[PDB]
Amino acid sequence: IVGGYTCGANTVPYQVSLNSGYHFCGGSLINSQWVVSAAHCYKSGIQVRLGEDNINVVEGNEQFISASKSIVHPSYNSNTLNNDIMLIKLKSAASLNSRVASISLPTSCASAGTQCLISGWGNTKSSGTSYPDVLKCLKAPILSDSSCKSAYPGQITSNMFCAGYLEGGKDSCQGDSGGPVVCSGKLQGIVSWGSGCAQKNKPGVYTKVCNYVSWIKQTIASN
Ligand SMILES: NC(=[NH2+])c1ccc2nc(C(=O)c3nc4ccc(C(N)=[NH2+])cc4[nH]3)[nH]c2c1
Ligand SMILES: [Ca+2]
Ligand SMILES: [Cl-]
Ligand SMILES: [Zn+2]
Ligand SMILES: [Zn+2]
Ligand SMILES: [Zn+2]
Repeated sequence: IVGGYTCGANTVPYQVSLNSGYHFCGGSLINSQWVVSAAHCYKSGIQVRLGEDNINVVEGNEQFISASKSIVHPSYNSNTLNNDIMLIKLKSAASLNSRVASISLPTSCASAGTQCLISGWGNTKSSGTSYPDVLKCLKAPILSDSSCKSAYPGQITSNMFCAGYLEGGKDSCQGDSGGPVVCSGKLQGIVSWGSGCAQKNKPGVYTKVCNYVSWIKQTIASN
């Protein structure tokens, strides 16, 4: 997250860190046995770490649980990143408390202008590399689909939306991938892609979760 702030320990209790020996992607807890992340974060051998703040220090509120199964969206296209969403089932149910909580799926899609909260442990430098150990946050508004499409001609589909600032300076970045974009108490997006990080007129592009609620509900009930 570039141009954001330190969230505060466990202030985003639904945020997860996907670890395969190191943190490589974020995710959101949707109920005690399932996590939603991005399909471009798919790997075999994932351990889900809940209640994290500093990912290099065990502070006492963590739960490390291995995944029993991963399900990449049937229509995920790795070249265009269309349908960039995947579900991860935990081997054991997580224990929900104040530090570990699930986030609600949306009942409708959010409007351009709505302010959201994006969080993650990804790179914090636009022109540089600095990976933080504690969770960073960023408040950003959903942009109109026209500014999103004019920034990425022929690359945005109906399953994606842009959020951020066209002036540059604030954005999610590599490492934040698969993590949450929460607007009005609902999970509306998943960190997917963008051009570099925090560049002017290159906002971040997010998976539009409201288009996948039936697929999510149907898949978790059958797995
Ligand atoms: N397991 C891997 N090998 C892997 C996982 C995630 C990755 N993610 C990128 C990436 O290259 C990448 N993820 C991004 C997310 C947001 C933005 C943004 N500017 N908003 C830019 C991004 N670039 N490479 C990745 C490789
Ligand atoms: Ca920790
Ligand atoms: Cl640790
Ligand atoms: Zn990359
Ligand atoms: Zn990524
Ligand atoms: Zn990139």
